[PDB]
Amino acid sequence: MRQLLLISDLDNTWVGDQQALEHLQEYLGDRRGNFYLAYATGRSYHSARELQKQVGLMEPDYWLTAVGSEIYHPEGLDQHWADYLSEHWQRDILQAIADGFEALKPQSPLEQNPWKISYHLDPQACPTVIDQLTEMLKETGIPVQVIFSSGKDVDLLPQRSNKGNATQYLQQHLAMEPSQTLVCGDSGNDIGLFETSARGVIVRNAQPELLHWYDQWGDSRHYRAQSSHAGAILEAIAHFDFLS
Ligand SMILES: OC[C@H]1O[C@@](CO)(O[C@H]2O[C@H](CO)[C@@H](O)[C@H](O)[C@H]2O)[C@@H](O)[C@@H]1O
Ligand SMILES: [Mg+2]
Repeated sequence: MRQLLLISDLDNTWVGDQQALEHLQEYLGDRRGNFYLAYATGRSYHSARELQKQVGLMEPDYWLTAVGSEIYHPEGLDQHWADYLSEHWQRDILQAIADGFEALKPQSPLEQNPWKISYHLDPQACPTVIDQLTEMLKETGIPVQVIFSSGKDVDLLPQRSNKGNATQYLQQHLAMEPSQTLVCGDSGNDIGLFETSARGVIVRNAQPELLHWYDQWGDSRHYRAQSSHAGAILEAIAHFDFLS
């Protein structure tokens, strides 16, 4: 029932340029009831909440955490989403495979959750190993996704759990149309958002994976901002003429 569904990544997108963050929130703050805000981050809910205390993120309506593997309404975790991602998902098998790669190192236990298996790719390792990993995991019957961002972070998620599917779920939950949605990303863990038919903005300081993705799949609904960080969101909002 609001005119805009704003979905944005936190690190390097919304957060990063403190001044931009501040004038972005000052702008949105004056029409807060005109849009639903969702932070689609790769951080765990607890980690997202910490960042908010640190930089002062404005309170969102929903939290799409851990790359969309955990959605949080004010009331709490969306148990429907959790049960939806749980189907046909065998975390243990996938992890056994991933652990097998010498180039992959497990990320802290706190970066892990029932539907997210994260690793760090060795800086000296050849990235093509991630394609090797992807097909190896994909060839198990298990519906998996491999998210590779910033050249090091690797995330194994259910095939129906990236930020893009979380967003689509949210659009249906809110009865918000794709033309009313704006997704803001900066890295490879944001590609899912841009695979959505929602208007999107790629921040200037975007990661190579995303810039590369934009070169091959970038459509007219996708906008490459000149501004970096939160400034890109204002730029996009003005661009797609949202919140007229
Ligand atoms: O935005 C990149 C930046 O986010 C961090 C924050 O801790 O990592 C999050 O996003 C990664 C990619 O989605 C996940 O693999 C990771 O588990 C999650 O915490 C930084 O590590 C990263 O540089
Ligand atoms: Mg990102």
